Amino acid sequence: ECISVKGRIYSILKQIGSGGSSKVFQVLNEKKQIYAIKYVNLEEADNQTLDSYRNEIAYLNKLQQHSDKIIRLYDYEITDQYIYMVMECGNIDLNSWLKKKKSIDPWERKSYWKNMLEAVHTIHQHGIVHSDLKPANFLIVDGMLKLIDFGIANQMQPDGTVNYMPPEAIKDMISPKSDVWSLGCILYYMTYGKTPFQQIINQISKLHAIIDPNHEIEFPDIPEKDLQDVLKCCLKRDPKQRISIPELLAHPYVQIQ
Ligand SMILES: O=C(NC1CC1)c1ccc(-c2cnc3c(NCC4CCOCC4)cc(NC4CCCCC4)nn23)cc1
Repeated sequence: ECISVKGRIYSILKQIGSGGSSKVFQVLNEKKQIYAIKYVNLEEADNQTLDSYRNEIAYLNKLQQHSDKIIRLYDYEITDQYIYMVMECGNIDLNSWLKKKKSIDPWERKSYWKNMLEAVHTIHQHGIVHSDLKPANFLIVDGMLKLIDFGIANQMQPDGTVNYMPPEAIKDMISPKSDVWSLGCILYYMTYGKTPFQQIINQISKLHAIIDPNHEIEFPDIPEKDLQDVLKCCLKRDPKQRISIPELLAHPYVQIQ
């Protein structure tokens, strides 16, 4: 403690997560209000790294107005030495919140989906495919879920999963559909209290089972029938037959009643 951004001044409560060359702190301002300041040290970074940071602020900045399911950015500061991002602070990141709760209320799981849908929808409209969606990328604030990063800059962890990795990702060694899958696996996890491949732990065989057509996934018949359809359409292995976000936003699960 403590941090100084564009004239304003903040004291550091906790360290939420770490990069990267980056650190996220939960942060208190003068008026006892809570915030999230991400700090990037730019001393040990090449032009490829630097430019991905500049691209991140640009897009976070740009997308402010287009959806209230993108983490708010209040102000920022960039020099040749450092970057600070003053953002809204979340209650709990979806990952840890899914770990804590045993069963999820349906009306609450549908609301988080609409929310996950709107966010991802928004980035796609500005030509961004996350490519690496995980519940760690989402956050709860004032009822809603909110996307926090864009897969543009290097991912951070709390202070290395592949459950959600799409089949076409690993098969190629650029498609909106890749996000649809990962959103599916998240919805799956919220539905069947597990990711679809949680059973396996050996990577070389897990990454192999994601892509394996012979490896059939379970969809235990559940009350909400719309929901069972979304998961199926979402977790098709073939990108071109997998449901799209616009389709997914027109689906009876999100639309009926
Ligand atoms: O870097 C971020 N976005 C990129 C620039 C476009 C970013 C990172 C974290 C937050 C944020 C705000 N509040 C919380 C937040 N709030 C929960 C706290 C609250 C007090 O108890 C501990 C958790 C958690 C949390 N979890 C971690 C961050 C590091 C990587 C994995 C996920 N992130 N977070 C917002 C933006």
